[PDB]
This record gives sequence, C-alpha cells and structure tokens, in this order.
Amino acid sequence: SGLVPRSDDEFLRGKRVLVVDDNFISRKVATGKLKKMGVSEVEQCDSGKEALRLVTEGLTQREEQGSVDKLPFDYIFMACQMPEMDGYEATREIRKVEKSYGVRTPIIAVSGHDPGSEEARETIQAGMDAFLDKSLNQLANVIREIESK
Repeated sequence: SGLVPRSDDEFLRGKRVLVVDDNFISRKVATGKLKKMGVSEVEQCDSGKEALRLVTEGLTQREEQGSVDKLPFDYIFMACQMPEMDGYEATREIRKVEKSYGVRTPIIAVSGHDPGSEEARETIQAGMDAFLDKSLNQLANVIREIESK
C-alpha cells in the first residue's frame, strides 16, 4: 500500500463508502472489512459503469437538495482490473464528473498485485489517491494518511 502523489469497530463510523469490484468474493471481503470498522453505509457494485451511475446520481442529488454533505461517498475502493472499463478509466470519469461540483472524492485503488510502471503511471494519471492490496490489510493506515492531507 501507499499514497499516490498528484479495536477499530468505530474507526469508520459516520462514513459512507462505495466498493467497486467485478469479483463477487473480493467485493464481499472488502464490504466485510469495512463493516467491521463501523462504516455507517456501504454500497457495492460490480463495474465502472455502475460506479459512475451511483456517483453521478449521488453528486447530482446532493447538489439539487443543497445537502450538507456534497459527496455521496466519503471513500471509494476501486478495483483496478475490470473488463470493459477498468478502475483507472472509471476514476478518470469520476474525476470529470466531479469537476462541475468542486469536490474530490478519495479513490483508493485495489489490486491483487503491486503496480508496475505502467499501472503506477495510470494510477497517477487517473487521479487515484492511494493503493491497497485486495485484503485491504493496510486500510486504516491508508485512510489516516489520506485524512492527514
């Protein structure tokens, strides 16, 4: 794990998270790991297109209602490798959506292997904030690092 340049049963209380992963089992393992931290609201989906839909509609909903909290999700966990639209392209597309709202959701890349050169470059180009392995073992450390910034 680490950051990208430009008991804990209450660690994430109050937070709302999205998990994006085309693999069913890893999606439920992430969602488990988050729930055992007391995340207040976890949403999950199986693709970049569905993540776009959920973030886009959420941002628009909050803007139309004048909600206190602009962001639908305080953190998004994005699988890097997905068919059709990978995590990097989904993150890029999220960042485009966000532009008109003046917000920035933390987006954490999730991969079964360390990024190589090409993936590292895609991580930065895409606008991801951090990367983690698939067990989310370093999740709290990464979040604390994000929040410190």
